[PDB]
Amino acid sequence: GIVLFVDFDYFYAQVEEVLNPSLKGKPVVVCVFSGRFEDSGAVATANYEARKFGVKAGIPIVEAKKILPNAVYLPMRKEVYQQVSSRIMNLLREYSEKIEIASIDEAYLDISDKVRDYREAYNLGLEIKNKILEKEKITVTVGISKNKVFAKIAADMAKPNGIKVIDDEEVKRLIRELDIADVPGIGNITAEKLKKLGINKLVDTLSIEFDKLKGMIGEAKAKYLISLARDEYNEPIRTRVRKSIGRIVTMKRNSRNLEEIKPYLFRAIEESYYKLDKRIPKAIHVVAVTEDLDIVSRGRTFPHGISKETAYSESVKLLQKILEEDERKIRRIGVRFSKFI
DNA sequence: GTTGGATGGTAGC
DNA sequence: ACGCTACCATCCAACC
Ligand SMILES: Nc1nc2c(ncn2[C@H]2C[C@H](O)[C@@H](COP(=O)(O)OP(=O)(O)OP(=O)(O)O)O2)c(=O)[nH]1
Ligand SMILES: *Nc1ccc2c(c1)Cc1ccccc1-2
Ligand SMILES: [Ca+2]
Ligand SMILES: [Ca+2]
Ligand SMILES: [Ca+2]
Repeated sequence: GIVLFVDFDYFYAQVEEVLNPSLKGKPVVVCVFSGRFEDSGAVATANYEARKFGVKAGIPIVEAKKILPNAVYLPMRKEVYQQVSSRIMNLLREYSEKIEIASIDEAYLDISDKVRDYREAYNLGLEIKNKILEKEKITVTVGISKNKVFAKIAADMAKPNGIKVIDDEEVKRLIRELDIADVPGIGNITAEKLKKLGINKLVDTLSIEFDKLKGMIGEAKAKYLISLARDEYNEPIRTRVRKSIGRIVTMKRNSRNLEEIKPYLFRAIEESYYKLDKRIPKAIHVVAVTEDLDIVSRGRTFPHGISKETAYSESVKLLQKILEEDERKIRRIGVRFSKFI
């Protein structure tokens, strides 16, 4: 079995470069008015002409400007990047029908029935990289291996404008050689739980007994890491389907006043209910982001679908429930809909 | 105590 | 990403 993972290089900035080639060779930074940094926003993506100097995703814009004060700072236009992406996914479909859209710029492909071995796979990659650049003028990185996870690590090693195959041997090498942290699904929090307890490779997970690993990172991550180290990881390429649609809005000032908050909450409903686009949810959750930036939520599932009026009415009840059960002022209010009929 | 689903949260991306 | 998925401990209703 063979998996090909495509990852679009610095996607949003790249798209902006395409929609405006004058920007090529200039440092380009795509900004978001993101969580922590509600003064000047944060870097969503930067091109390599900006990354070279350390301007990377998630750093505050106030810090970017200290590095590249003459760079181009662009508002992020997600709707544009979504279109372009979908056109690329279509191009990927013409190579394999078995595809898994992991995110706006990431897709897995099962190419087992398209190639005979890794030599031929590399060339398909080259063809794919060639097609995207041709049709969308976007450099992408291609990762090829025997499974999704390793295909992904491959692309991580070759970023940007790269291509890599991790053969069956190197897979065995990486199970012994690679830092556990660089495995997909392992972030800062989980790695601490592993680095503290002497687990730095995948192979280390075969040593430790299952229950103490379960009661530390969970049944899922445990089975997942065991499976990888044991070289038995065999997860099929499946179609992802949207499972929830939500929206969060920031208020002018922190509050606990229901009448002051209601309008922002209704804004969230209108906007997320519009997005449902013919889908009928059975669950509704209201989130509050509090003044200290902690996240709280109250939801309900119905034996039937939620009409926009039920959404309005239940929402108020859910936000009342938050207001009774949490003493903190609220900074952001939001809603999400799930369990579609 | 068990089973299925629901809840409010964690973690990663 | 102020958006989303998967997961988890716990809760809940109902129970031969
Ligand atoms: N809407 C939104 N998308 C974001 C934000 N930050 C990052 N993203 C998107 C753009 C990126 O493709 C991706 C960031 O994490 P990734 O590691 O998956 O990006 P990746 O290394 O694959 O390449 P990319 O960052 O272009 O260079 O998610 C944000 O604040 N808001
Ligand atoms: N980005 C984002 C948007 C909406 C929501 C989250 C993240 C988490 C959450 C939880 C409950 C309702 C809505 C949201
Ligand atoms: Ca990317
Ligand atoms: Ca990405
Ligand atoms: Ca990691």
